[PDB]
Amino acid sequence: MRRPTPTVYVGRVPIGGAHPIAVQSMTNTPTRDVEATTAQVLELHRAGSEIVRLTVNDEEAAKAVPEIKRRLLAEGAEVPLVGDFHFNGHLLLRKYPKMAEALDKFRINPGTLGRGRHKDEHFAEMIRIAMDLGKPVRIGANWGSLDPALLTELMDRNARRPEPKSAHEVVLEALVESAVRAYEAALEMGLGEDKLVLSAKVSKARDLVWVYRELARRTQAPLHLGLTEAGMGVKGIVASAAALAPLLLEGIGDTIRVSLTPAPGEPRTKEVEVAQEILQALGLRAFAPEVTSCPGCGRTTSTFFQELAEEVSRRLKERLPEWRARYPGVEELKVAVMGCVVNGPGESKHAHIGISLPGAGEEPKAPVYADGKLLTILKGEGIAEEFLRLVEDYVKTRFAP
Amino acid sequence: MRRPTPTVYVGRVPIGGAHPIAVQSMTNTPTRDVEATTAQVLELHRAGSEIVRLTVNDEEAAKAVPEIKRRLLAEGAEVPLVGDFHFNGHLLLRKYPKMAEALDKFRINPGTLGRGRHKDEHFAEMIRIAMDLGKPVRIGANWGSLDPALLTELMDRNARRPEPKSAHEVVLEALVESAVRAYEAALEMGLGEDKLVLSAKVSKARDLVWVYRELARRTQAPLHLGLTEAGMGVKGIVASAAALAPLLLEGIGDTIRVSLTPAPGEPRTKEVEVAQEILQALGLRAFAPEVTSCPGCGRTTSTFFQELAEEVSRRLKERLPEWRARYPGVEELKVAVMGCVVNGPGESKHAHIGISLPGAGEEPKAPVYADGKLLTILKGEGIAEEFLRLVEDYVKTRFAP
Ligand SMILES: C/C(=C\COP(=O)(O)OP(=O)(O)O)CO
Ligand SMILES: C/C(=C\COP(=O)(O)OP(=O)(O)O)CO
Ligand code: SF4
Ligand code: SF4
Repeated sequence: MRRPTPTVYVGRVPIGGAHPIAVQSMTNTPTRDVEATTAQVLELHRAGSEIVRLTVNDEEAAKAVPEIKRRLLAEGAEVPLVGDFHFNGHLLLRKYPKMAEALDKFRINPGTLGRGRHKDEHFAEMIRIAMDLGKPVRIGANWGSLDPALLTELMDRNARRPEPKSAHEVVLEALVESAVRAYEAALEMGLGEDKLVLSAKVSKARDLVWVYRELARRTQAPLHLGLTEAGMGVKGIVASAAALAPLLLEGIGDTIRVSLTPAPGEPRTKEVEVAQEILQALGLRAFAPEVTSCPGCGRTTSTFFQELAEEVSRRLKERLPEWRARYPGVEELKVAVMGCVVNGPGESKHAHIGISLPGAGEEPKAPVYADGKLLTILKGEGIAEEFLRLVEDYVKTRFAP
Repeated sequence: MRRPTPTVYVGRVPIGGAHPIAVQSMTNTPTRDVEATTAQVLELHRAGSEIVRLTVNDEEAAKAVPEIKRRLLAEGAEVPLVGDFHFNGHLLLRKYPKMAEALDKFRINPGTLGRGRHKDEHFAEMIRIAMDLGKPVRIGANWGSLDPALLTELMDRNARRPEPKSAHEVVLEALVESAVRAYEAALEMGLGEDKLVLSAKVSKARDLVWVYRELARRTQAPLHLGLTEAGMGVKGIVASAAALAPLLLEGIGDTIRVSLTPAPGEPRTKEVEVAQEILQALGLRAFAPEVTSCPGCGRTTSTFFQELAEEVSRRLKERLPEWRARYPGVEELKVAVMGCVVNGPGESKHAHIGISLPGAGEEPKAPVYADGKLLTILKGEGIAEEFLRLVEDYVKTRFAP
């Protein structure tokens, strides 16, 4: 189902229909703070952020970028950097060529280029710089910063229709048009199709789906997909997954970013985890072993089952660094931990390896299945440690080099 | 887009294409423990569980059900109860008619009815009881308990094809067929279309989408949609949202349950919250005011912004019980809290009411927008309390009776 697109290299990372969907994120430290920003780029990259964006908002930020890059490279960290430009990107790129060169990609927002005639000139200057330096660009529209002149143009087109659409629908048309027009203008200037990524983000899931279907149809470019301003906590996580899944399953989207608001003191790597979970849930990429477990019900003892499931999950997380190094393919491992005989054996047979605890009315023994067939039956104390040993033995055999 | 279906009443709650998608859940206490189970049904219902399921696994459980029901009614709690039957449902329903009568719905699993010839007789007996008592039934297939005789029949049909499908695909065909055959058999027995709900659950998102598309096509019934055995934590939440969204946006699904494994000590109401968030994220139902907020970046001061967003979210949660009582429609309230001028004003204008903090390079003032236009501009200490007062004033005006 994957939409074909040209490949756009962002540093060493290829983006497009022929490549895995790349996970990205954005820093939240002040870019002028070289120490804090370098540390957080490294943190995000180590969590799985294949590309990292940072705001390049003012001259102090611009002056910091080459140093951040130098420090990354000194540790052998090859993480591509995307500069986020608004209002003054043309001035910062012009004035600070070492910043322009140190970035791996420029983001432009067609709605933050300035007013009237100035918008076209500013756009052209940034595209010129990118062309001169061989850099890729994302043309990223966002409905929080929609070009007002385009909105009026589309509102007038709407008003001439025999059956005008709602104001909200016209906003979405304008957002798509903003990105498409800017894409076509960049191509016309001579920027290559191997240098252009597009996005057009809204904060409501159902709207996002509409928008990206239009962008996918109307353009050839790789698409950067995300639900902007998703918010805090569970709501942010749910909204992000809900918005992305329909599109991802239809084959639309080449890189994703999850726009979560961190709780105070929550690490900025949560968004990377959520991004990875979305792709893995959909069978698009595999990052780490996963545990399938039942909710538990009145058929099982709640504490014991919940404790075991949690213990298995924690052990897999502990073993992963080593495993990733020794056992190619282990990222695909599926482990089941189940509460009773109703679905326990069947679900366990669908995992690589799984355990079915005894629930109410059952003899106190726990079958273990691997590769769809009975492996052993556990009893007594120490079920969890025995099971984890069996998972280790399984991994070493199944994912051996 | 909503798929039309007959209405099935579960107690007082209507399920079907003409009705809101109902949120449901399942208890995890031992059903024999009347006190614990009654308490948890009440807890789940107060969190938003419009229907509550409990396992009816053995005779002690069956004997408890009428008492649970009596205690609910004594508090004026009209929450419909679904009994979850496996292996011995026909015996429990037969032997305990007061249990049969106290339930509002029976769940049958076509894969947990017994072996061979026994399966048909057991199925018929449960359907007979439901018919006698006027109860609705869910015929709920699950791939953890797939009828093995049907699987073999479909594996043989597959093997005759010019291009056989994979074993995994045949499992999914068998699961659909299990539910469809049982549905058709119940209808043929005389159970009404106003008494039959269907489900056919798997634990992988992309598979769920395939299954439910087939069930929706092949049947007329309302559908109970959920991703079974979704697991723990963020993974469970993401997988559930990812699996449900594509279907919900295509108009498929009449009731949902989110199958999360609670962490030890985590309340069983988390699944209800997640269910509600899925429906609200998709614009299908509204349960509570929501906060749209940016991720924050290097343009904003991280702590202050994150703290404000969290404070606003917490206050809305605190005010909701009162608000729900005074201000019809308040569940639809959208509040924005934004980090800087880039997207702050624009996003805030899309909310009912929103605040745009000042970010880097800006004067220290925070515009507030309501109904898409500037309401005021805040400065100094106490921005959060001033803003919350403005949100209160807004609510009282906008959602007045
Ligand atoms: C930093 C920012 C918005 C918040 O990030 P998002 O990643 O949500 O959206 P976008 O940047 O438009 O791709 C600027 O539009
Ligand atoms: C209790 C149980 C499974 C876990 O609940 P689920 O709600 O995940 O699945 P189902 O019951 O099949 O609707 C029995 O199949
Ligand atoms: S496997 Fe058993 S304990 Fe777990 S939710 Fe299913 S029926 Fe309940
Ligand atoms: S509104 Fe401003 S502070 Fe918030 S993420 Fe967007 S650009 Fe950064």
